[PDB]
Amino acid sequence: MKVISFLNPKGGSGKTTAVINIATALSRSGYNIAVVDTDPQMSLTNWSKAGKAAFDVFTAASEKDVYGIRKDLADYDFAIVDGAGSLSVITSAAVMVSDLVIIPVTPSPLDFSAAGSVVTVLEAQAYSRKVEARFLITRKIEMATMLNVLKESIKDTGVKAFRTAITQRQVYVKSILDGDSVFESSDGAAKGEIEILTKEIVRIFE
Ligand SMILES: Nc1ncnc2c1ncn2[C@@H]1O[C@H](COP(=O)(O)OP(=O)(O)O)[C@@H](O)[C@H]1O
Ligand SMILES: [Mg+2]
Repeated sequence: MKVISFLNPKGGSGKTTAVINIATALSRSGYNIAVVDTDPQMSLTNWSKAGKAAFDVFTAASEKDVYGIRKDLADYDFAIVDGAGSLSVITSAAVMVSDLVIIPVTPSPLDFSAAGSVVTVLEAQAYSRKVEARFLITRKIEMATMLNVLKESIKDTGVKAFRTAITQRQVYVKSILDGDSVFESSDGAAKGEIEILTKEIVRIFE
């Protein structure tokens, strides 16, 4: 089993949106997926109350639930962790049990510092214990042609970003409100980037 966490204390960085759609993409590909919500607000948990998730959902009530992830979800192929809104104990717990940490970050030059705070935690571990990490660019508006500012900031951390960025689309907002994913919509563009993005994630473990 492999553990993937989507971490960034910054609210609205796209963690939950990414988790739902990527978890769905993985399930569609034949993987056995479990998603663990560690957010006190339980956005993902509530979303799953509609009962339309193509994967199993779990709600971490404390850091202890995150520690036992490798034992409790050993039967799954991937356990995907949806992050919280602060660099608390629950966040550190997520880092420690992860095989891969994905840092959703938008092109906002003012909000990059939040994503960088997660890198600081990751960079604290020894090389022999270093967790694999990637930036995932999210909420990128369609008219964006070249994000050199974001590129420089990312380059400065040393952590690589996925090639595929999650674009800003209302379908991402509507689907979650209906308790579904983009794979239940008619937006073929949204489904496309999520599919290619997922392939990149998989390739990391293959
Ligand atoms: N790719 C996107 N396209 C359009 N709106 C988005 C996108 N990602 C996030 N949002 C909007 O911003 C909110 C924050 O996303 P959410 O996944 O809950 O973030 P985190 O999980 O960062 O708090 C959503 O409820 C939605 O309104
Ligand atoms: Mg969230």
